[PDB]
Amino acid sequence: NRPNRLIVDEAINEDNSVVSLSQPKMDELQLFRGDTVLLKGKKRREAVCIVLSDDTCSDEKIRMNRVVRNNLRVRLGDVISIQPCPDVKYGKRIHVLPIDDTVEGITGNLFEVYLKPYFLEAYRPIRKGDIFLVRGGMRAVEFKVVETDPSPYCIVAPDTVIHCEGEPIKREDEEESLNEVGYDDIGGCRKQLAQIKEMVELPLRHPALFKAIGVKPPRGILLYGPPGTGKTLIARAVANETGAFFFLI
Amino acid sequence: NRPNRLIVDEAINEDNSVVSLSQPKMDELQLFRGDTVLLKGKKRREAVCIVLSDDTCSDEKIRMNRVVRNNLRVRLGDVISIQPCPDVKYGKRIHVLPIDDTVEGITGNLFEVYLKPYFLEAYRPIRKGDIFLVRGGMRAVEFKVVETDPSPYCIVAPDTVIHCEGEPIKREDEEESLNEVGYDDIGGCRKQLAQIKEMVELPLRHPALFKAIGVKPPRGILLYGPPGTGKTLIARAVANETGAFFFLINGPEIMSKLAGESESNLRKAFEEAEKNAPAIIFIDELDAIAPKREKTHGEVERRIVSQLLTLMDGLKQRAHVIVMAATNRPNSIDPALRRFGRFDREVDIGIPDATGRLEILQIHTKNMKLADDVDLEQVANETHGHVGADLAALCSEAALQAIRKKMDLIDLEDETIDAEVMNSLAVTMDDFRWALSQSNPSALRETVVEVPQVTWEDIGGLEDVKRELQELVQYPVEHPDKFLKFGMTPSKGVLFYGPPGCGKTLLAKAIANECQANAISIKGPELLTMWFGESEANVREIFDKARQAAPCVLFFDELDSIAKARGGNIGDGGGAADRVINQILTEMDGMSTKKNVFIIGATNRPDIIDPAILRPGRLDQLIYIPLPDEKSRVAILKANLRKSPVAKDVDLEFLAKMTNGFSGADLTEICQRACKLAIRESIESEIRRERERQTNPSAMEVEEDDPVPEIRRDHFEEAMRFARRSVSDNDIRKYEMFAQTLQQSR
Ligand SMILES: Nc1ncnc2c1ncn2[C@@H]1O[C@H](COP(=O)(O)OP(=O)(O)OP(=O)(O)O)[C@@H](O)[C@H]1O
Ligand SMILES: Nc1ncnc2c1ncn2[C@@H]1O[C@H](COP(=O)(O)OP(=O)(O)O)[C@@H](O)[C@H]1O
Ligand SMILES: Nc1ncnc2c1ncn2[C@@H]1O[C@H](COP(=O)(O)OP(=O)(O)O)[C@@H](O)[C@H]1O
Repeated sequence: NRPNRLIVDEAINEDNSVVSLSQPKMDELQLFRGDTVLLKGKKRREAVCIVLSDDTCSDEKIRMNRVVRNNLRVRLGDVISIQPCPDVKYGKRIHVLPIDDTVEGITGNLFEVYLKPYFLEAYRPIRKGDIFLVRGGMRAVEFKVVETDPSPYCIVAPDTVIHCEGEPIKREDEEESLNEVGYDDIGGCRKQLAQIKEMVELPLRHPALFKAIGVKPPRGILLYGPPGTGKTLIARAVANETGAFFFLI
Repeated sequence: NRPNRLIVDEAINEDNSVVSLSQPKMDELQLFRGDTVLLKGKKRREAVCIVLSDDTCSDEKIRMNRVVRNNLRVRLGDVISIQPCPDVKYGKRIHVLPIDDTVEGITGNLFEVYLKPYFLEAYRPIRKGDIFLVRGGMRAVEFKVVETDPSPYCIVAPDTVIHCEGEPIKREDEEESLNEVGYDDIGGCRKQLAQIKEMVELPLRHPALFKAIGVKPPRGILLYGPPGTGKTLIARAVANETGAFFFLINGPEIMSKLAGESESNLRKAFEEAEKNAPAIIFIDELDAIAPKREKTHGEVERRIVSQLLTLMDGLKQRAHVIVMAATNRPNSIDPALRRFGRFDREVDIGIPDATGRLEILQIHTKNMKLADDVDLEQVANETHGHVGADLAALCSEAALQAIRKKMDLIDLEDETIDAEVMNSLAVTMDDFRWALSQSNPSALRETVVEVPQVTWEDIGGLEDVKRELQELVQYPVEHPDKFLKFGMTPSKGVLFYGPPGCGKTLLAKAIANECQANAISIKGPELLTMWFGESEANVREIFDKARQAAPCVLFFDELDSIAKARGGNIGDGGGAADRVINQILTEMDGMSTKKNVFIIGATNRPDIIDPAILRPGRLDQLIYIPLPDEKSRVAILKANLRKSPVAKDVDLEFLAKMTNGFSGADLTEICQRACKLAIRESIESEIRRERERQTNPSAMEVEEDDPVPEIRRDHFEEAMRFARRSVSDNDIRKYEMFAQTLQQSR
């Protein structure tokens, strides 16, 4: 029922900095053309950037650059909460450095060979965590967050200073994406999983709600059984899916 | 001598601003129940309230609740004045304000829902400074009447306005809290609570009084029992209500730190308690600090034990601190701890009975909005193996299931949660059933110590046996003077022998219930467990539990179980004496008759038991429980069928006359058969009725009618065709010849 709760679907503009529109929806929003719209999804990672390079497709499904699925999302069928937040500050500039596929070949400055021809009159309305493709060549290389002089995201400008002293890395970021075990990874304990869910849903998903009442919560759980029955896996999946901070003692 | 002041006492009526008084002292003060009356209180206050006339309260003590005893700044053991107030006034606008942090985490004009019903029709005589309190929606919060448009004290009238505003103000330091635990929070240990009260009232409430005399106080209390039986709750409530400074010494907290650090912490705690005299030192999990001396492996643990011993001895020589301890078993702690002067009196907290479980459930549901179908009597009667905190977890599970059924399914995308939805939550019977069945581990597996619910009416026949047992049990304990007058020591044991199924167990339960005495039934499985495990020492603490529950009926069901496992009639080449039976004999010889702990033994094979247990002074009375005759069988059937609804067409006299030589438990098996056939008939009728009309697609076609709510004579006839003769006639002949050979033997 939430108006800005709408699916996201295929995208065709290979540049991630573009975010779609839906004129019937734009009338609902105040979506203005400029730097940024805050399109909010899962895990707090967003794809914030210039807007309105769409309305080619049908409505009820926002076109968002597929590269903002691995980030900000997982798969199709998801939903975006698009709400404008244009006119960001203009700090120094946003980091410039590649991550994986640039050490393979001539490196030079890692900015003025392949990436420079893209921060042109669209000076990176971004949000740290927006990952995309940008090159001056084979057209498949990532652009990741490394540094942060301004905490909030900004719109870069020339005359600034950048240091590509940083080195491209491994997929620490790709491994980070591959984590957070879930209930789909639990089998053979469906009744036990449901019991754990009904035990830990109220204390974790509703902390203030339970703080309002004066009932005693279940604060001790004894998962006992043969070794290798997924006890730590069950605990990790429950903590990750419910959002509770998991400490592996 | 100036009967204008009066003593304080607790209250059975919980409604605020209400009291109850002796009936004759209504003309003395010369005022009536409805007559609103003002009552004085120190620090220069007086609070007005309604009056009432009762009897249970003495002619010298008032009854009241913690709220007024808080605003009046007075505890029990004190005395105040009183005065009628026929000059009372109708309270106009008298502003109130939510005075606590409890206001935290809430929203809405809760004033309306909490107050308007609370004040409605109550004619609450209210004065300034009132700190009244009201409870709803899983929460309990109060208010203070800050303004009195007419001052100082007035009545409430429905017309009176409420401009309900203000910001939660800060309670001063003078007042206190009701969350602090009190005796109202203790259930299942009423006798134990009274014992603790009579132990700690003089040392704490009267420190200078006891300092005047030179008697030795009880400065060591050993609260032992199963974990979760409210030992720390009992200690906290006793310390808070009596005003003694409570220091929660935790065994893990003590010996969690370094050895020197642990000893320093113990010394600092004892010094602080001595400085805050009168104070209560409570040591839960004392076995952790103080294990058995032969068992404490680490030298650090022994050093900590000795440090605790020295600190408590220093309290004994020069202090005013009462030390309390909690442990699973009294023997688990060091025997040096229980030395005289250190831990003189040990209080067996034990387990709550059906009434105790009911009290605990009522305590835990006091602030819980629960429906009318809860029938906590039925829950408590069903609840077995749950002690204290087990029932607390049961109530918490029921509440959590109700919340997961309501919140997780109702308020998802509508709007943020407010107070209206949470205060509308209600706990149903299904939640309690689910908590009982699926989500409750019963931590109790040892012997039960409670007054059994089986009465004389639950037993059919055996009138002569009933009378003889009533004599042998009640007369020593109900008329001790008569026994002392004659030169005969009362008997402390009786043996029940006869065919199995005649109700020896019920005889013991009924004689325990008639005397209102706890019954500890040690069945044959327990005796065989002690025999096979080669642990005869368990009888020692069994008898200790029986003695601590005085008056108690120590029942030994199937006393011949060990003699039957170790061979039959003649058995092996060995004798009849057994190690567990021997320990029972030793304990009975060591048991004083005055301790009014009666030992009842049931033997289905009296000829195989050792005659040493039949020696005079232990089980000299051999009461024969004969196979029920016609009248006894009729009475047994009447007693059994009182629970199961049976149709009036049943003919109990005829059924008894068919059942020749049938035992009582065989008649209950007769109901098992017939009553179960009735249950199966009802179930099959229900399922066939469900299946028959599902084919017809009729929107309105319901021929609702109960198939049968009772048990007809057809079920009993089918049971007769199924159930057969009770026992072999040879066994009955053996019992009758044993009865004929009650003397001229050995
Ligand atoms: N019930 C299960 N369902 C799916 N995978 C399981 C299950 N139990 C164990 N595994 C898998 O076993 C692997 C190793 O087990 P893991 O390290 O999670 O410990 P664990 O099985 O929880 O151990 P323990 O029983 O000793 O606590 C993991 O890849 C985990 O996914
Ligand atoms: N007899 C009782 N009546 C009411 N509540 C109880 C009782 N026994 C235990 N509880 C509840 O159990 C909780 C913890 O029990 P606790 O006092 O720690 O038991 P123990 O002292 O035996 O360890 C307390 O919050 C208390 O409310
Ligand atoms: N005389 C009786 N009157 C009423 N009920 C009886 C009587 N005798 C036995 N019962 C009930 O029938 C069942 C069978 O009795 P049982 O316990 O075998 O007797 P005993 O304990 O003497 O062996 C018991 O559960 C008991 O509650």
